[PDB]
Amino acid sequence: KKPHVLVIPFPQSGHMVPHLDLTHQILLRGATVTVLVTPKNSSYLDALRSLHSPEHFKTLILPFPSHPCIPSGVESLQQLPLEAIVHMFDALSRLHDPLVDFLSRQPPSDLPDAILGSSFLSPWINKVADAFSIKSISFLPINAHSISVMWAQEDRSFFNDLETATTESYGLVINSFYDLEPEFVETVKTRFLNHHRIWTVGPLLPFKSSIPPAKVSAWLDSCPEDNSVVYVGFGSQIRLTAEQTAALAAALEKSSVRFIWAVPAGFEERVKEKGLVIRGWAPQTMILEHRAVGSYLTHLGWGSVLEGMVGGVMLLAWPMQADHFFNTTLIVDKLRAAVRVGENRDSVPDSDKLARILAESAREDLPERVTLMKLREKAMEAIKEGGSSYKNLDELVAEMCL
Ligand SMILES: O=c1c(O)c(-c2ccc(O)c(O)c2)oc2cc(O)cc(O)c12
Repeated sequence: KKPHVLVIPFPQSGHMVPHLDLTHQILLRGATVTVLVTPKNSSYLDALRSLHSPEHFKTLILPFPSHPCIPSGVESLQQLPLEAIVHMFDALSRLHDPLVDFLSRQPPSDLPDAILGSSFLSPWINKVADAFSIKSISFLPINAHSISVMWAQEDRSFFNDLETATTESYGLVINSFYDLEPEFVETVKTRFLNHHRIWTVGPLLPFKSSIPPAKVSAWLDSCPEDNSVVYVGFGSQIRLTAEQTAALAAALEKSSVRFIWAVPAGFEERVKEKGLVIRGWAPQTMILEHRAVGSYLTHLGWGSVLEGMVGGVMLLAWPMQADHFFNTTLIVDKLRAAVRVGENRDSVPDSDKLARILAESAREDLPERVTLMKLREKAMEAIKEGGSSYKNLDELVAEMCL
């Protein structure tokens, strides 16, 4: 009654983390999965390997194809700039043969009932899925507003093939909920999916280095009032530059509000202690869920959009690349549930007035937050039982057996 799924995550945070958050839901619903990864991408699957026994959860590690345009020993896009994705595509394209090989050396009672790979790797995964007559289901961590804008592009490339392949797969899973953007879910379903199969599953919630995760919780607890502090983070993988940061550090100081800000390193005077600074990894989910945070200053990634939404925080947009502008269009303009605080991928706001209206989001009852809360109620209803996404998780597992 339960399927065997072969998942193929795309090696970058934005794709990788929700992709695995999805494989948890597949397994929670009784499936057994095999995750194909590359040697240094194995750490990702550590937590998932713990929560599920070796009978139901299996790992297929293949050596990363060597590439002249990737520096040696790099296997994910955390490290390269975003413009270097097209070589990560060709590199992993070469993973095709070993997968084909591995699957052929298999008894047909071990061959999976469906492949759940990233849509970015659909071009060759779809070629595998056909050869072995397995259903290819694609995964994207972006909302359907972005997909509808992207697929409708006339010049799509170098993204064209993955968009065509995604359009030709069995169906497509995305990390959104239906009531948020039904117009665009149906756009994609009718206009860009040959078999009109689309599963909305979000918000894919996650399951459970410079400053420990516990000492930061004591810090936050040491702050009433509730929603006092602003969390400022652009994380993996968009990095800043030294002139831009001094504009932000200046904007942060003039505001006189408590903050946290995860990343000389810059600025040179850390010493004004209403806000804390974390080098490297930070426990974002726990920070944002915490009562004391009321605002997120984010590049407006979709994963951050849903994190911030679930965490019930004021969303301050500074879109820079990838889908950030599609999200800005949807969430700030079309939905008036955020507020745009930086213009451009290389914008600088004048620190002084940026400090002004960021502090005005320590009010914090700006009607942006009230708009986003009603959005969150609908997202929560979406994932709890009977909701669009929940029911979609069920039908997706159900359909892989077919
Ligand atoms: O929509 C996306 C997009 O346009 C690009 C992109 C943008 C500018 C470039 O110069 C480039 O090479 C790629 O990347 C992405 C990477 C993701 O993980 C998700 C996305 O949705 C996009």
